[PDB]
Amino acid sequence: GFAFKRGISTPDLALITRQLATLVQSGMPLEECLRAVAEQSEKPRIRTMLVAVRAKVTEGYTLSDSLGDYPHVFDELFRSMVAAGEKSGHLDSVLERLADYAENRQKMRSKLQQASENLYF
Ligand SMILES: [Ca+2]
Repeated sequence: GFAFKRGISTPDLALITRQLATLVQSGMPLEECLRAVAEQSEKPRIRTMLVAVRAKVTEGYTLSDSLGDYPHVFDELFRSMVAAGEKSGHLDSVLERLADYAENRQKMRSKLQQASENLYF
């Protein structure tokens, strides 16, 4: 019947996107980068997802295709950016952009959430 899953927190996405961008830009293979981000995670759910994303990458699927198994986590814009890097041979640069993006999203969202709580109480 019906299913419903939620995404991850804005700081959680900011962390894994920064970590992945750091690793890929350093020249490490994508599969190894995904393993490092998973094994460095404090969050079981994020660990499990990245193992699953990695598993598809090792079966030959693109990163963008693989992230599409978690559309509740990585929205269409995020996955399009990934696809454009992969298509063009600029996966490193796009991940850097997405990491800056995810960090700016976390800051603005957290500021707004905090402002709501401060004022309400
Ligand atoms: Ca940057």
